Amino acid sequence: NNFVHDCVNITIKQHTVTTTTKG
Repeated sequence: NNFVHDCVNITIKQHTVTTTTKG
């Protein structure tokens, strides 16, 4: 949960940098 939570955001990282740039 704690570790994953890191992977999660770590994965969503691009997300935030996705919805904007290069859908």
